[PDB]
Amino acid sequence: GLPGDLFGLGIASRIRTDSNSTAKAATDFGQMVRAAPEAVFHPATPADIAALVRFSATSAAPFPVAPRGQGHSWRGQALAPGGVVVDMGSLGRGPRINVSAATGAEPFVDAGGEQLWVDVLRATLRHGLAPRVWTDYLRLTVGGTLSNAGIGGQAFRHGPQIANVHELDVVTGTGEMVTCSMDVNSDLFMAALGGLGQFGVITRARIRLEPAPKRVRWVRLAYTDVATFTKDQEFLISNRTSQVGFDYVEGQVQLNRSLVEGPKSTPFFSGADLARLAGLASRTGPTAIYYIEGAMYYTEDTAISVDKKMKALLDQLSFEPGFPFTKDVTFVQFLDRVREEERVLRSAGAWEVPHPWLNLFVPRSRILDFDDGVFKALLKDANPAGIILMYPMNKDRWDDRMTAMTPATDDDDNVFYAVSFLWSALSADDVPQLERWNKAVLDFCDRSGIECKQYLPHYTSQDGWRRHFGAKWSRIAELKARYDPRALLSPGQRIFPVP
Ligand SMILES: *Cc1cc2c(cc1C)nc1c(=O)[nH]c(=O)nc-1n2C[C@H](O)[C@H](O)[C@H](O)COP(=O)(O)OP(=O)(O)OC[C@H]1O[C@@H](n2cnc3c(N)ncnc32)[C@H](O)[C@@H]1O
Ligand SMILES: COc1ccc(C(N)=O)c(NC(=O)Nc2cc(Cl)cc(Cl)c2)c1
Repeated sequence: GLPGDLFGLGIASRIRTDSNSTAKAATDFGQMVRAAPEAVFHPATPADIAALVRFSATSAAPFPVAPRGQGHSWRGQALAPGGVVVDMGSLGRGPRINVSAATGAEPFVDAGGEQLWVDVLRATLRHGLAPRVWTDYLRLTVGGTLSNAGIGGQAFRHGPQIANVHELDVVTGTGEMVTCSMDVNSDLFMAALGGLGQFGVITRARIRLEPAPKRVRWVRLAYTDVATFTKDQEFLISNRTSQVGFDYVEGQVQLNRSLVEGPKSTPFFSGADLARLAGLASRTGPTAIYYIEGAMYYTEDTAISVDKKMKALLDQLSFEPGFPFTKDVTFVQFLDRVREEERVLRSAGAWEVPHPWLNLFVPRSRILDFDDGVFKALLKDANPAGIILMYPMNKDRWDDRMTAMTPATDDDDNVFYAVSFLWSALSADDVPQLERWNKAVLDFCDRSGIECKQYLPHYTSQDGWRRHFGAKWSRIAELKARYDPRALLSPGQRIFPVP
């Protein structure tokens, strides 16, 4: 398949073509799309990636090049059939994380694009520092999350991970190695952030740091009314100057059947907690339960001072009386919480299964309309495995010059919701029902005039991508022609046909 001359290059020592190597890069976390590459490239350095891209870009028969982080995508975005998958992890041979915490300057961490957020955390904590914004799952690459946005419970306060980047090193689709920031090569910098790997491979990101907390008081608050739940989440993300507040705000939607016919316990909830929650979800007939998840960071504070701070905050809220659930953990245990959930799921054989996931950004003005059509109509009697996340964010912390898309509103409302259907098919036979629900959600939004934006989007036609990027589409197409003229990079995104 690949050109013969590729195997004569100095980088050919890092090209793996054995079935065992290529199979490891043929599927992703979704477990639905299978497309083996011709080879897997294991670069020792970012210059090796530039040499591979340059070879393809100057060849008679250009071939696709797709960087692969952890493969935590579910629609074949990291696959390169007919091409080469770049195993980014190879760049991590030796030391790839440098923390600059010298007195008389703003501290930062330089991390390879292949580096996992869990490894960045480990390195910065040794200096009493940490990045400000985290995804829920730390075994994701820096380059992988920055190519999307990187959202989590702190984004309402500091913006997505793409809003917490000083500069990048990018290997463009021509094989050029560019350093970019707000002040130098800003067109590439803004394009690459939420850019879905279309303009180049991120090989380095300089991440913003803040003093690290030591411990976290972590709560889940149960609500039976979506209007009360949303009013409280919006209150919690809207008093950011007040000393009484959470550092992290998320939420979860638990469908009635998912509680009643669910597990005996979870890593967060005991059997007794779950028995009480099932009672709450059926007191006046069957209801879903909406949980607010809040976390309060602290350092040297005594147990009794934290109790008082949490009480002052909880005392302002309207969750069901007697339904606060509290944990007190280290900062690392809090940020790495999903690793424990993964351990439990893998032991049950419920992790390495299909994940036909769907992530939406919904305008605040339509969130109760969304709830009515999706959770109260379409999914009221559904019992999907997995989780459903629901939480609001602030548009004022997102930079709309970056590629990443947020909902557009006529009244420029600052609040929008992230709604994530993270459902899993315990059996691959459950996939069609989940995909039918995904399409039904999108169809409901279309019929209702609810102008959502998919997050981690996937479209198989340029029409879908033109609607997704809206006002930014013309600039995106122009930057694409400049930075990846042959449309070699991450072709599994399906945004640009090969010219
Ligand atoms: C599986 C998963 C995903 C996830 C999450 C929890 C789990 C269990 N929690 C998230 C969260 O709380 N918030 C959030 O913003 N995203 C969350 N995700 C999604 C995840 O961030 C993304 O799927 C992202 O792509 C990270 O994935 P990863 O490192 O595994 O990358 P990939 O799957 O292999 O590739 C995805 C696309 O990006 C391109 N790519 C990969 N690395 C690079 C670099 N360095 N430069 C440029 N492009 C890159 C791939 O080619 C592909 O198109
Ligand atoms: C697949 O197993 C689990 C189990 C628990 C969670 C959690 N508590 O957030 C978890 N969380 C996520 O996957 N979060 C996440 C996943 C994506 Cl794709 C997007 C966004 Cl905004 C959030 C996943």
